[PDB]
Amino acid sequence: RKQVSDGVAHIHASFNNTIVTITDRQGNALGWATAGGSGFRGSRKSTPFAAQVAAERCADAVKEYGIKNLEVMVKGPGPGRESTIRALNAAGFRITNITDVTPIPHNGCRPPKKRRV
RNA sequence: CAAGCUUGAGUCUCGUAGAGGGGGGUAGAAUUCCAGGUGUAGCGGUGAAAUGCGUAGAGAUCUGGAGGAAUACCGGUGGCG
Ligand SMILES: [Mg+2]
Repeated sequence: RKQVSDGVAHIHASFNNTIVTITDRQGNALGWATAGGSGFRGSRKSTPFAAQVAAERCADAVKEYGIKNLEVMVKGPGPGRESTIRALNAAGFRITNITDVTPIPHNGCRPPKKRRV
């Protein structure tokens, strides 16, 4: 319906899940898919493979604009940091730049207590 | 008890290092919140879940603003009291 050809893959990779969002340079959301909503729950949801099909499913709800180049923004420590990026590149995508944007406070907010499991 | 003596103890001069104390300014990261743009069905959480949150449009992304609290890297059997 419209045209971009130049995008950015923001991947949010937490421990429990990994959300993939495709966007233009402006930061406007073009398409998105998550692992948790691609048929993966709990123990399987938090896997690199689930992040992979997330990246794959996302490349199908965006090529309506015919993106052809993009940059990658890796946020968080979970799986699908890396495997998500791979799936994008195999789905027919030229990777321009890779950047980690995981936030690091300069020691500000006190985090939750340690879990005594 | 009286006179002393200069090594103990002080005083003087010029410098050095320091998270030593008290007051006042100020900074950039992040969280949460408020207001919007893009976007759409999930997010969140766990060993597994559910409670919880989201079509009154969340989460994700970009933008502007409010507020509080603490000061990554430096950073170290480093330093000061
Ligand atoms: Mg802020």
